[PDB]
Amino acid sequence: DNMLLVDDAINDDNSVIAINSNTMDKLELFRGDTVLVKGKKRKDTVLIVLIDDELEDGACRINRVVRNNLRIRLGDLVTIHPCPDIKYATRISVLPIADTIEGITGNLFDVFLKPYFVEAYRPVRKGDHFVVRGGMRQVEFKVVDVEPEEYAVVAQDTIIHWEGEPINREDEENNMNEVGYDDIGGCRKQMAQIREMVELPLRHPQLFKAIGIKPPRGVLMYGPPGTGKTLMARAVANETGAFFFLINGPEVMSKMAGESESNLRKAFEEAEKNAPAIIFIDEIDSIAPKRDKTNGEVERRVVSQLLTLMDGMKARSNVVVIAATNRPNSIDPALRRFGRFDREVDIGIPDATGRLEVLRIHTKNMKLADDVDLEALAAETHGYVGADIASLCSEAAMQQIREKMDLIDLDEDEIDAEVLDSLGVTMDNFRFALGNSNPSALRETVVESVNVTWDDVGGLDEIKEELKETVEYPVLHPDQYTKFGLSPSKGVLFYGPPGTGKTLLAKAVATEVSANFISVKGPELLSMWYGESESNIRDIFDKARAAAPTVVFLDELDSIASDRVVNQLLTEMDGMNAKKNVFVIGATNRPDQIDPAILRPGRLDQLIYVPLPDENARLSILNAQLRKTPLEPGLELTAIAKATQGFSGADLLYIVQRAAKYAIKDSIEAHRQDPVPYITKEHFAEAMKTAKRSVSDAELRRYEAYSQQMKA
Amino acid sequence: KTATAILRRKKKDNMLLVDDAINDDNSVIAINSNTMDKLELFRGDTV
Ligand SMILES: Nc1ncnc2c1ncn2[C@@H]1O[C@H](COP(=O)(O)OP(=O)(O)OP(=O)(O)O)[C@@H](O)[C@H]1O
Ligand SMILES: Nc1ncnc2c1ncn2[C@@H]1O[C@H](COP(=O)(O)OP(=O)(O)O)[C@@H](O)[C@H]1O
Repeated sequence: DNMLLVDDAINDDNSVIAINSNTMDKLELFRGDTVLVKGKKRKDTVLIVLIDDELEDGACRINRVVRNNLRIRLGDLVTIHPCPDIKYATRISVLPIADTIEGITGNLFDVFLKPYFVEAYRPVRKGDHFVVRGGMRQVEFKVVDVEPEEYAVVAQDTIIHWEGEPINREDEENNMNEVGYDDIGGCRKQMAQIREMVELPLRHPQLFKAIGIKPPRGVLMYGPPGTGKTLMARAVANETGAFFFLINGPEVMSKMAGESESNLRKAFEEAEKNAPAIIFIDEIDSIAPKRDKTNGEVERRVVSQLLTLMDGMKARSNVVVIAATNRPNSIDPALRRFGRFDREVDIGIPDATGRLEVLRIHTKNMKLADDVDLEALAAETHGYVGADIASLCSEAAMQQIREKMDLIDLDEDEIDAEVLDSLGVTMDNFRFALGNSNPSALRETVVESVNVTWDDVGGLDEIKEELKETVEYPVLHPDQYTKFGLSPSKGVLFYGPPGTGKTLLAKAVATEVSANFISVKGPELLSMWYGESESNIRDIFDKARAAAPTVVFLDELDSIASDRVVNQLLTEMDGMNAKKNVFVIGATNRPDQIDPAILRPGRLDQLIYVPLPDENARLSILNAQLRKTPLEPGLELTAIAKATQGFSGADLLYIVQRAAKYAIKDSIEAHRQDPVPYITKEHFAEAMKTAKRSVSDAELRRYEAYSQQMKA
Repeated sequence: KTATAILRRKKKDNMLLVDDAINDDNSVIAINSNTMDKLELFRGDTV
C-alpha cells in the first residue's frame, strides 16, 4: 500500500512535492526530509517534501516536467521511500540543449547559478531534466554527471561544470535503449513465456537454490522475419534492468579469422564480470549455419568457439543467453542439446487483435485524420507481420504527402508551417497503401490463430460429435484416459467430394481446443519433394511441437501418393509422442492413392466421410454467406435450398457471388443512367438458371460405394 | 494522375523566357520596365 497515486500539479517546481500530513503519517515521514519517488522502467527521483493540507489524503503534487522525466502519466502509481542517507553534491556537470536555446544567445549558466541554487539544496540525480527561466525563454538542461554518488543534493559549495557542447533531445528518445512492454502488442503468450524464462533466473535466483536445481540458460526464439524478435528481446532486457550486450551475427561473421573469437571471448568475459547480465544474438544461423551446406573451416571454428564458451559457462551466474533465427532447423543441431539453447519459443503472425494493437502503437504520433477505423484495417490485414504494418503506415503518410505537395513548391528551401498544420492521413490513403503492400510471411508455413466455431459449420452434427469425442476430450480430460489407460488417437483423415467444407471443420476443431492451426497445402509438399522449398516437413513438425497445442492440416495429401516425402512423413508422425497435444488432419478427395502404411495404427487411422450438405445445411450456408450484403426484404431462400440438390458449399458460394456481381452491374448501369444497394429476386433467378454441379452422379456413386465398403 | 505530382513544378512570376540579345553585352541583361514594376525592380541593382 505505500504506492501513491500520481496527481497533476499546477505548480511547475521541479524538486518540490507537496503532500498532506496523512501521506507522511502513513510512511511516518518527517518534515524537511527529501523522499525518493520511483515510477516505472528504472525511473526514480528525489524531491523535497512540503506539507499542503489543502491536498486530500493520498494526493501528491509533482509538476508535469518531473513526471515526463520519470516516464509516467497522470493518475499512475509511484512508490515512495524515505531518504535517511541524504547527501549534498560536491561536483555536478551539466550541459545545455541547442534546440532549447534557440532565439537567445549567451551563457545562461552564470545567470542561473545563483538564482536557482541560492542555498536551495535541491536534490539531484543522474539524468534529471530541470527547466530554468533565462531572458524570455524557459531552457531545460540535463544532469550529465553528479559526484559523489549516488544522487546528492545541489548545495551552494557544489562546483558546477558547463564545459561541453549541446546534445539534441530526440536523439536520446531514438536510441532504442528505452522500450518498455507498452511498445509491444499481440504477443502476450510469447512475452509471458520469455519473462518467466528470464526474470526468474535473474530477478529471483534464490528460488532455484531453495528448490535445488540448475536454472536454465539457453533460450532460443524463432519466427518469420520482421516479427519483432529483436524488439521483444530489447524490451525484456530493459525491463529486467540487467546489463545488456548485443552481438550481431552479420557483424561477427564480417571480420577476418581470429578477430571473431576475440570479440566473442571479450563479450562473454565482460558479461560474466557484470552479473546479472543478458547476452543476445542476431541471426545465430549466419554464424553457426547448417554444416551440411557450409563445409568451410571458418564457420566450423566460429561455431566450435561458441560451443566452448556456452559449455564453459559457470554454474552460478546471473547470465542468460538468447538467440534469434528465421528457420528453427537452419542452425547447427549441436546447439539444441541439453545445457545449451533448449527453451524454444515460437512467434507466429499476430491475429486480428494483435494487428490492431500493433497498428495502434505504431500510429501513435502521426496526424491521423478525423475518420480512422483502425479496426477495419486490422480486419482486412490478414497475414501481416508488424514490419509490414509499419511499412503500411509509412506508405500511407507518403501518399498523403503526395496529395498535399501540389499546394507547396519544393524548389524553395522553406515550407510554410500553415501547410504542415493541414497534414493528415485519411482513410482513402490507408486504403491505397494497403493496396500497394507486399506481405510475404504468409507465403510459408507459419503458426497462426483461428477463431472459427461450430456455428459456421452447416450441419454434420454426427461428425461434430464424433470428432469432439476423438480429439477434444483427451485435450481437457487426460485424467480419464490415464485412469482407463486408453491411448489417444491422433490421425484423422477426411474423405469426400471436393469443396465440401473440410478446412472449415479443421479450423473449427482447432479453435475448440484453443490450439494454433498450421496449414500445409499439397503444392508445398510437392515443392519440398523437389527440394526447391526452403522448409522441410521436419521443420513443420518441429514448429508444431514448439507451438503445442497445435492442429497440423495436410490438404490434398493424395497429391504425394513421390515416395520420399511419404516416408519422411511416416517417420516424423510415428516418432511423435502421442501424449503430446499434437494432431494431424488430412484431406483428400481420392482415398485410393494413399499407401496402406498411412492407415496403420498410430497414424491416419480414423476415416471420416464428408457428405454433401443437406437442404437444411444448404439453407444454413446460404444464410451464413449473406451477412454483409443487404437483401431484398421478403426474400425466401427455401426455393434456392430445395433447387440445389447435389450442390456443394463452394457451388452455392459461387452462385451467391455471381448474383451479387449481377446486382452490382445493375447498380452501375442505374447510376450511369445507389437506388439498388441490395439484391433482388431476378438476380437469384439468373444465377439458378446459370446453375450446374461440380460433381457428377458417378463420382457420388463411387464415394458411396467406398464408404459402404469401409463400413463393412 | 497524382503519382506524378512531384514532377510538375508550380508556376511563379520570377521565371523568365530566353532570347538571343541584340546587344553584345555579357554582364548586362535588359528586360521591359513592366517586369521590373511587377517585381519592383529598379536601376543600379545587380541581379
Ligand atoms: N509489437 C511489434 N511486433 C513486431 N514488430 C514490431 C512491433 N512493434 C514495432 N515493430 C516493428 O518491427 C521492427 C522490429 O522488429 P525487427 O524487424 O527488428 O525484427 P526481426 O526481423 O526479428 O529482427 P532481427 O534483425 O534481429 O532478425 C521495427 O520495424 C519495429 O518498428
Ligand atoms: N459444412 C459446410 N460444408 C460445405 N461448405 C461449407 C460448410 N461450411 C462453410 N462452407 C463454405 O464452403 C467453403 C469451403 O471452402 P474450401 O475449404 O476451399 O473447400 P473444402 O472445405 O471442401 O476443402 C468455404 O468458403 C465456406 O464458406
